[PDB]
Amino acid sequence: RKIGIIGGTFDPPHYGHLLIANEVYHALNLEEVWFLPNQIPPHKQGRNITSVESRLQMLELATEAEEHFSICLEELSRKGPSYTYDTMLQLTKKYPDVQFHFIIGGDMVEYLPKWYNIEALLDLVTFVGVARPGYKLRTPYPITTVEIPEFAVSSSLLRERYKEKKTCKYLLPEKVQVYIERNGLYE
Amino acid sequence: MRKIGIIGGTFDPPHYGHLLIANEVYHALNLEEVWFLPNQIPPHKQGRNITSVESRLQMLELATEAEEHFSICLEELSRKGPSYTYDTMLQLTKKYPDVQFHFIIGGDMVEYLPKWYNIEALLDLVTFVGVARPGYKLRTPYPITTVEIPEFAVSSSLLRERYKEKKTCKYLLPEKVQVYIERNGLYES
Repeated sequence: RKIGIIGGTFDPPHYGHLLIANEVYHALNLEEVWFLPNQIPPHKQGRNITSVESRLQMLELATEAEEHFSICLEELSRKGPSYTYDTMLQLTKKYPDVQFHFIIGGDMVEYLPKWYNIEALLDLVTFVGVARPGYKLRTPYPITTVEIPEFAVSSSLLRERYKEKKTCKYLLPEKVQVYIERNGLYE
Repeated sequence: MRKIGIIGGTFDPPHYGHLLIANEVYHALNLEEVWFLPNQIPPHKQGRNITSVESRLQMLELATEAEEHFSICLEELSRKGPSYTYDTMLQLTKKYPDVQFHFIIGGDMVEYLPKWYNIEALLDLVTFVGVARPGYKLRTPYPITTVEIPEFAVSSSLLRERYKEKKTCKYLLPEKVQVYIERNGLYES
């Protein structure tokens, strides 16, 4: 019934993603959270980038130990560039029984008005914003706030670190780390 | 064996913030090892319903046993009365006269530093290390080394508050530490 949705390139997946998923899953009492991998946008595309194959494997190794965490390949499967609205439009139909909670960073709530079909989107899913404790998102949109201790880690940051041969311990699952060294990613 | 880091705290309970900081400062300043220094229970708190020192100690043990370069320094838990950082470092200074201690403190706490007992004298015994978020560096007249570490706002107080209210703490501290907290019923009532 109540399913959370976390989008991203998950290149690579990390503890920040798991923490956010877990906090929201409990704070709002969802039955499960789906990680919705986004395809690497055209302007970032090029060789030397991670294959979809690898990202999905890291994501599975990252969500392996959690039965209430799943991977929703719906956006990555469909043709190419999908506005968030379209993806959610297609999911609502395939699962009319589910009330999706789209999870985003509080930093993003400031740009929702620039999101494609944002108006209609709000009719398809319930937005959940993430904010540091002691803060609430004040916005004209009906958005749900969930306070979560800040963990300044991102896929971008991790790729940069693996390039500088810098330590990434405690930043992401050890399974993902092994996989990264084994296949020499971001090297 | 010159460069040794030190991280003080209640470790009630220890959590990933401790581990991340210890790891980051370790590689950053190329330390020989990092010692976690459990604080002694405040005398005005003796008798309340606070976690036993031994429990804090076993959890810290559980949190650091898979790490070669991490260890526990019991200096402060050797004296029953009130504990002051100056005396502890003075004592450690004598037991290990060849070691160059790097006291690691949070970016926030940097402001309270002038209010530390015998701070002037302590500054001669240790090289302070402030953890800062990338970009925003700390500003103090005191000579302290800066180390940028990705923020992870987790504290023992937070974890204590959460367990009492029976709120989730997943990914905020080691599973072996959580197992121990469960099996022994810490943080309840």
